[PDB]
Amino acid sequence: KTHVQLSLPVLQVRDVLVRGFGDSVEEVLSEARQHLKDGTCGLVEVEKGVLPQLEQPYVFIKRSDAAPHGHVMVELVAELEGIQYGRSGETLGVLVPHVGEIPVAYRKVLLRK
Repeated sequence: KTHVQLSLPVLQVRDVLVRGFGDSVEEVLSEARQHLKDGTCGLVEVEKGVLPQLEQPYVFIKRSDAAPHGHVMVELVAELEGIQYGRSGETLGVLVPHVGEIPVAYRKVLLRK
């Protein structure tokens, strides 16, 4: 399937134990896609002071369209030193490894895979 319905646990930035996916744009996108498939991916909602507490490169989920079965259609965009690899809509948040942090909410997304 080109799209996959996922429910992403929303984590508080200060609870996050593994603050990024790796050390290159290509690696973080690779790793983010693998974690999304494996159900080991969390979402941090971006506000003032969140991104400096996480590790670059960042992986964003961005709205790709204006929402089947409650699932917002999203795609992945990476960012390193203020340059983004991908073009998409509004940020729903920044992806991180999920290693058992207690979420505050769930974000239903349809991921272009």
